Order: sequence, then C-alpha cells, then structure tokens
Amino acid sequence: LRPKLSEEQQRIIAILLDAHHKTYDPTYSDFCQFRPPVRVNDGGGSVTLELSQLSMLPHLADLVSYSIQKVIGFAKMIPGFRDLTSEDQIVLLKSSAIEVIMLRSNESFTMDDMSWTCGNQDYKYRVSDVTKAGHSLELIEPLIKFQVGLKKLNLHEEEHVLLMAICIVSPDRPGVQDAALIEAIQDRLSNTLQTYIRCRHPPPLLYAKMIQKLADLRSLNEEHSKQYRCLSFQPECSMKLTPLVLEVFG
Ligand SMILES: CCC(CC)(c1ccc(C#CC(O)(C(F)(F)F)C(F)(F)F)c(C)c1)c1ccc(OC[C@@H](O)CCC(=O)O)c(C)c1
Repeated sequence: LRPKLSEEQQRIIAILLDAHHKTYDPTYSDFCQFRPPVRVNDGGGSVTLELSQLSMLPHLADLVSYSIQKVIGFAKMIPGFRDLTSEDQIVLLKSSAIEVIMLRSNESFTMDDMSWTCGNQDYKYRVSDVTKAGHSLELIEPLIKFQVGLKKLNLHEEEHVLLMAICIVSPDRPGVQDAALIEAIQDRLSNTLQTYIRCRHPPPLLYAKMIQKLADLRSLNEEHSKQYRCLSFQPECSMKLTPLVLEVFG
C-alpha cells in the first residue's frame, strides 16, 4: 500500500527543506573566515609529527564549530523540537553533533576523487587532512566508507533533511529525560520519510538502508569521541579548538 502524504507530512517536508536552505550554504562562502588550513609534509602519516604540529586542527575545528552552529539553527526548525525542554534539546544537539556533521558533509563529498570539495584547492579535504588534525585511520577509513555508502543512496533533498532530523531527535541518547516525547517527534518524522519513499522515490529497501546509516553513525560517533579524548591530551590543544567544540566534545 502507498498512502499519500498527509497535509501535515507535506508541511513537515516544506519546513525541513526551508530549514536546510536557510542553514546550509552550498557555495562555502564563509570558509575564508576560518583560521587558514596549513598542510605540513607528512607522506608517512606519522602520528608523532601530526600530534606535534596539528597543522589542520585550527581550520577543521573552525569548520566543525561553524557546522554545529548551522545544525543548532536547523534543529530549532524541526517540527516539535521546540516542544522539548531546553535540557533535552541540548542533550540531543550535543550527542548528535558529529553524526549530523558527517551526514551534512555528504553534500560536498565527491566520489570523483573521494574528497569533500568546498571550493578552491585550499578547501578541498582528504583523508590526509583529518590525520593532520590528530585523528587516526580507525576513524577516517570507516568515515570514507560511510560517505560513499551514503552518496550511493542518491537521496532526494527531502530524504536527506528528514534523515538529519531523525538523527537529531533520537530517544536513545544518554541523559534524555522525556524519551517518550522525543520518540513521538521522531516517529512523526520517520512516518513522513517512509511515506515519502513509497510515494515519491522511483524504482530501483531504501528506508532500511537509511536506518542502517543511522546505526553506522553511532559507531563513527563512538570512534570520534575516543579519538577526540586522545587529541585533547595534547598540550596546548584547547587554543586550536573553539569554545563550542570544547563544550560539545569535552
Ligand atoms: C565529516 C568530514 C570532515 C572532513 C574534513 C571532518 C572535519 C573535521 C573533523 C573533526 C574534528 C574534531 O575532532 C572536532 F572536535 F572538531 F570535531 C577536531 F577538530 F578536534 F579535530 C572530522 C572528524 C571530519 C568535514 C568535511 C566537511 C564539513 O563541512 C562541509 C559543509 O557541510 C559545511 C557547511 C555546513 O555544514 O553548514 C565538515 C563539517 C566536516
């Protein structure tokens, strides 16, 4: 059966598309405002050298910090998100931050050369840039696999925005107080997505594949958190970060 999207479900999609258009700049025009990228000679991928220099850390921390601000803006526009307590909204934003960043980064990701192409050569990011910021192969390898897997689903913008919204409004995050209300908001979004796929996505199992991506995001989040913790042990690391990044990941 293919039930049609309700007036409410069509309204939810319009709100989320509008929210994304207002919080995502596909021209990457603010990137010149970040601390500049610096790429040291590191053909060997030396952990000692990367930790001593952390050459890409100020630029990558400014990029993630900027993206978190956009994610906070997007979340405020999710139907029902404002119905949650400020404590729950913050727990949800903090626990989902890195996952939503990985999802939204997919728009700039290109399978042409396996990079995140955000304008000129200075804003073209590869595996080596993330290692130059103190991260390791245990994070970057599955991150690239995830980006390809997601790119290959060829999501409609409607599906991409619904997926980010479902990711954020997750009742299974440590520290949430009103899990039942969060689940009700997520179910309203999940039902919109399942209905949309059946009614608007042409052939040639997409909903199941999108849910699997949300599970992959949990493992990437756990690895990112372990690696951030290591990176934070580097003397003088905090100046290379931002207050928002320090709060979200600290
Ligand atoms: C996910 C892939 C990548 C690859 C370079 C990325 C970057 C930085 C980090 C980090 C880190 C930190 O641990 C911390 F703490 F910051 F998390 C560190 F800094 F400490 F190292 C990681 C793990 C991955 C990336 C590429 C394009 C991006 O935005 C493109 C547009 O999406 C922007 C516009 C928008 O989003 O509106 C974004 C956001 C991120």
